[PDB]
Amino acid sequence: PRKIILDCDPGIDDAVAILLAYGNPEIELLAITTVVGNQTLEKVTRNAQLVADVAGIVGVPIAAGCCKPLVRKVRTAPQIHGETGLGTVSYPSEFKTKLDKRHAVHLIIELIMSHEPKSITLVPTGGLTNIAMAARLEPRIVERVKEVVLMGGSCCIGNASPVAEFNIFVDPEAAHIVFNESWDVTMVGLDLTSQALATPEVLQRVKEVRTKPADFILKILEFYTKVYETQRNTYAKVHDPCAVAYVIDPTVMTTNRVPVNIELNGELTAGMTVTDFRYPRPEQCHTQVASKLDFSKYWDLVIDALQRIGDP
Amino acid sequence: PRKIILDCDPGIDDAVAILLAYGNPEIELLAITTVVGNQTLEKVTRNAQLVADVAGIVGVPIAAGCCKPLVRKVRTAPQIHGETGLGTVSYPSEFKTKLDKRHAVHLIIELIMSHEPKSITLVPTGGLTNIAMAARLEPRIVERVKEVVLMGGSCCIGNASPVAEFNIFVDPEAAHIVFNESWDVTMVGLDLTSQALATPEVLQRVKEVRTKPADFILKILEFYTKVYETQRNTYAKVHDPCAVAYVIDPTVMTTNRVPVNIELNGELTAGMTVTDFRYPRPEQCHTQVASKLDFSKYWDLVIDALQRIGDP
Amino acid sequence: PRKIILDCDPGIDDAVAILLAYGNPEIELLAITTVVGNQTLEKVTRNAQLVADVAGIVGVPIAAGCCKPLVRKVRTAPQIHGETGLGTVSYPSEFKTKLDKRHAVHLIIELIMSHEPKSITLVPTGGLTNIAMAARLEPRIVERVKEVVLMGGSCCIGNASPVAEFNIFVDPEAAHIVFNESWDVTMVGLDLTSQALATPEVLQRVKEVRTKPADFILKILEFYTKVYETQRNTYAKVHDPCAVAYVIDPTVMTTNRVPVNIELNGELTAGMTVTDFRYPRPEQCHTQVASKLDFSKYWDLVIDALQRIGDP
Amino acid sequence: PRKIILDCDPGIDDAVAILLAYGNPEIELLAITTVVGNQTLEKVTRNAQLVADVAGIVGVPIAAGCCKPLVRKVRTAPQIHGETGLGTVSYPSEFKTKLDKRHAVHLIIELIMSHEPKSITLVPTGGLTNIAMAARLEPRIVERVKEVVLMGGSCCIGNASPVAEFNIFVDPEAAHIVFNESWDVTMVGLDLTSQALATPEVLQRVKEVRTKPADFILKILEFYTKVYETQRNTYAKVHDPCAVAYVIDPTVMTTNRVPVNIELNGELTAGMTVTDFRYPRPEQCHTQVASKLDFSKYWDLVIDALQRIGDP
Ligand SMILES: OC[C@H]1O[C@@H](O)[C@H](O)[C@@H]1O
Ligand SMILES: OC[C@H]1O[C@@H](O)[C@H](O)[C@@H]1O
Ligand SMILES: OC[C@H]1O[C@@H](O)[C@H](O)[C@@H]1O
Ligand SMILES: OC[C@H]1O[C@@H](O)[C@H](O)[C@@H]1O
Ligand SMILES: [Ca+2]
Ligand SMILES: [Ca+2]
Ligand SMILES: [Ca+2]
Ligand SMILES: [Ca+2]
Repeated sequence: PRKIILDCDPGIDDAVAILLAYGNPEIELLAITTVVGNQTLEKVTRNAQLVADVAGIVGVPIAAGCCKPLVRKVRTAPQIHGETGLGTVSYPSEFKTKLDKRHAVHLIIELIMSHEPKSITLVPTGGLTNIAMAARLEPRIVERVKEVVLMGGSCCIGNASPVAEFNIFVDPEAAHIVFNESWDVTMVGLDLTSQALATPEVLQRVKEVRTKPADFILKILEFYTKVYETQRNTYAKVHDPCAVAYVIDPTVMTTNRVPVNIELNGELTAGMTVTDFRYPRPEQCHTQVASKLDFSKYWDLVIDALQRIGDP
Repeated sequence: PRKIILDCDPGIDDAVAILLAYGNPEIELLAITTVVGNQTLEKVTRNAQLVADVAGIVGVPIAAGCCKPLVRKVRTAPQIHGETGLGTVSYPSEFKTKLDKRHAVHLIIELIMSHEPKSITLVPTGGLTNIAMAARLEPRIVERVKEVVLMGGSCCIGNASPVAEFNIFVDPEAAHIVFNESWDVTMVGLDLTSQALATPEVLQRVKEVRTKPADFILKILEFYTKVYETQRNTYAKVHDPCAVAYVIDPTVMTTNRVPVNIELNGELTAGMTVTDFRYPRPEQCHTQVASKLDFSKYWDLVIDALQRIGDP
Repeated sequence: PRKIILDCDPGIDDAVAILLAYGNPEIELLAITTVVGNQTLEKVTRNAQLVADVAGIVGVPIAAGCCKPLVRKVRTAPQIHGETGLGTVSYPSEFKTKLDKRHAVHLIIELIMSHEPKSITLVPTGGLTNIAMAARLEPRIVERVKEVVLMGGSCCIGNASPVAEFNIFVDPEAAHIVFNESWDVTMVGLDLTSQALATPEVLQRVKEVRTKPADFILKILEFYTKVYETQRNTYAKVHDPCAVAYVIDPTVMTTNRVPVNIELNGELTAGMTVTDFRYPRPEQCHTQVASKLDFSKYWDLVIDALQRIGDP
Repeated sequence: PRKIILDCDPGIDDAVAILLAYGNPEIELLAITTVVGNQTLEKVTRNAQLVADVAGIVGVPIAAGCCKPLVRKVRTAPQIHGETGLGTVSYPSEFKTKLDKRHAVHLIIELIMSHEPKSITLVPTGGLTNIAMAARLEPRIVERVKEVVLMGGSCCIGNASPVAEFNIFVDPEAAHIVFNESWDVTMVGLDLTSQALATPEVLQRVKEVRTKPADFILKILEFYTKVYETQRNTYAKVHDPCAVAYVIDPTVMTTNRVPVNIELNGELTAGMTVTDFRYPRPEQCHTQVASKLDFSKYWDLVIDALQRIGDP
């Protein structure tokens, strides 16, 4: 199995990504680390604990990371994930899954420096603040990581701005750090995740798993669906598990190696992932961008993970 | 017929656009105005005169405009259009078509203020310097123009930069002026013109027109083809007549009304046409962007214009 | 005498500059051209006509120029010059001084191309829009002008922003055009004009000229004084005649030749005149920046001009 | 005495600042932390060890921090501090002063969280990378610090660029983090430190201390002098001890409370400390900028520290 660290900001689709990573046997989930983004750090961390309580995730540390972007002001997304960050779910008075005492940045560094070289894939699905901080605090992690597979970016059409995707937009400086390090980066951007639609058939399949964790996922996906239908005129785009799915089986999506850099100073374009598709593409390009999704394979992976989790 | 002013920087595809505008009976070509861009102003103006000499264009003033962009340094494209701006053609010792004494900006203003309101379409196919200058020198032209239909811009993939198209890139400030005036603007960008391919069948049809102007077009298109095949790994994209074709018959391409603005200060993205496709689109949007080309109709229009010009 | 074109946006200190240029025998005032800035173009043009009516200026064309900056939105300064642009003065039902039929940009070009080379100094005391437009529409004026002496800019402390001075701030693109042309430019910036204080002794000297034009100047300077005392905690800074004064007698101020460029894209610094005082200064630098004012000589020039105008 | 952490990049004037902090009895020097800047991190850290060996500094941890700026590329200053970072001094085969095992960022956080609140002043005299990293990794340090007194910035004239000072220029993002946190910041910028001249009388006083550490300081100051005389046409500006001197005795310099922010995106002005001196100044402004130096008091403090260190 592939060892990963899942760095996230749950977040309704982050929650699905946690359960895909936990339920799929090709993934060894070493840690869930949280970052400010969809909601404040306090809220997304509580949300990660709720997901772990729901699915019975034991032995996987949950560590809270950065509560602010590197440079820019905090921006949250309650219009998409709700004031709580998980729609209309309710919370227990106390969580079974306790928080790790280590800052996420410290846990990321410790895991990378103590595991064998080239064995851990970083899977960020929120802003890149923790990843950037870790890379600058312990530069030896950059060559030691297997690769980075992140949900974020967009070649053309944004969501947080006309041209920028939310995870990059909320911390462009951190994204610039990650994309300009020498490690291999796979950008699973909106071009790809716009295809990860929670169609009625998908929601029906989740309902038919017939477990409490699947009921939980269906509940938050039904909230997420109403927001996307109302605010965006589409079915809900379940972005973040696409990054975990690539690690499970890269044939779940096509990719193209192209140069990618992060715009920091544009008036209209700050937070854009600027991609260069012009001919010729440079050789030994360390960045690749995802393009076409195997829709059936993707949702089969999500459903299979929910089936394997069962009713803990 | 629709009256137009064709503002251009010939330029191999500009030359095709001149002949489409001249040969098609739905266009009343009022003037050919030139601007620095593909080559220096002196060269592109001589090239416009050569095209007029080749096709026997009489009674249409050719006026030279701005020799520098508004703010940024002159950038030419000899790697695409040759050191002369028209590939390997030869020039007569003297042109039959003489240059108008008026600066292009003055001719544009004079034509718009003397013709009936809402009767003239501006068709820019180079940098937007002359159009911007005219709008600022005589602001009354903005409401008097029928509309602006320009070749330029790109929603996603650029040519002059990863994300910017040449005509916008060479004078972003002038583009910002044009796109932020109240007149209707149709942006016939690279998304559209990347489909205007000079395939072998197209070049064969040009050869079979069997006229000296068609031979001229075939010659410059064969140069243009070798440059695109070598530098870009595609057939040649014959961009500029797409803007004239829209004026002839808007059903030759689909369009979408979306907000468009011009990035001026990005490190990576200066010169980008930033388009906002997010839902919901604003009402009464004064900009629209072209999307899908009717390939057969487009090339039929070009071939028909060459047939109608005949051998003058 | 030195021929000048005074390009301005009256504007209380512009009005003083008009009368200094008109009254001083070392200046041959060829034209008053107006630009949007302190107020709308309509208002500052009416204000120029009022100044000409008050002082009996005959045979000097007043031509209205650009009503918008090149790229950025119109910004006016009614908090400094009043809703009318001249404080609380009243206007006649009809002006004696009629407006020239030519756009200011056309008049500037015509004057420069018809007078002997190197004989006319351009003296801008508003935004640089007209000057930039003229330079781009007829590039031959750049080498034909004697030099440009402008009121604008600041090495350190701004007024319109922390670091930018108003005339540059309201059209940074036009300033960038002017400062990057090859002509000699003298920047009479806030470092200098902050010393041009209308102290009680100065206002007393204006009162003692005992003419109707001096009464007019005293009236607008008393408004200007109340605004500066209230909003800025200083006496009024009478900036614009400093540029005319340099043309009369360059020993009225010290200058330093240093590179100067215009910031266009900074979030905080757009509109800054970026000056490079670091050692070593380049040779044959075409820009110089004013530093120390001969306070007594400056106000003696203003008072002498008012005395020479007398009561027309 | 005032507890400080001296964060620095020795650096010839940093070396003087270390000895002022060590020798003056009003300072309790808790740590010397190093950052990339004047030279690579490896070199400036070795240089800090050499200074500690020369002056016999025991019981003060030296901890190496960040080897790269947050976002931008490494920039060093061998033209000012030499290829080694300390001019032409020689190095022992082994240092007596050993390096702390903790990263500087970890040591800064540990010291602030373990000492009483509001007892430690941070004194950065290099790029602000470590300070910014510490503030983001443990946000509780921001309210716990007494204040930040840094050498960096400039109101008007820069050194690394026309308008930017080196320490801000080499990591503008880190500076933006520091200046936009709620802690009190005193900016001891070039306006102030340009007055800290190593005149012949100053160098003579250093020579007359007649100790090996003073000989060391004289040697590096003589190199520093030759660089400033040759490259800058001034005596050497000994910047960094000015920040320590303010902590010893704030009356050694005047200050003004004014808003200060950091320009990140300007083409010409990135790295500028943008100061707002316009009237009125906001109340309870958390930033102040140094202005006039008590030259005699400043150099008396430096000489007295060298005398107190003696010959260890
Ligand atoms: O732009 C998509 C990203 O933004 C969030 O709303 C989602 O969790 C996802 O990571
Ligand atoms: O980017 C396409 C544009 O650039 C030029 O090379 C062509 O003439 C066309 O107008
Ligand atoms: O910044 C000074 C400039 O701004 C205007 O208010 C004055 O007329 C002057 O030209
Ligand atoms: O700009 C002055 C700063 O730059 C360095 O050269 C000095 O050590 C000082 O900290
Ligand atoms: Ca997420
Ligand atoms: Ca063209
Ligand atoms: Ca003015
Ligand atoms: Ca230093």
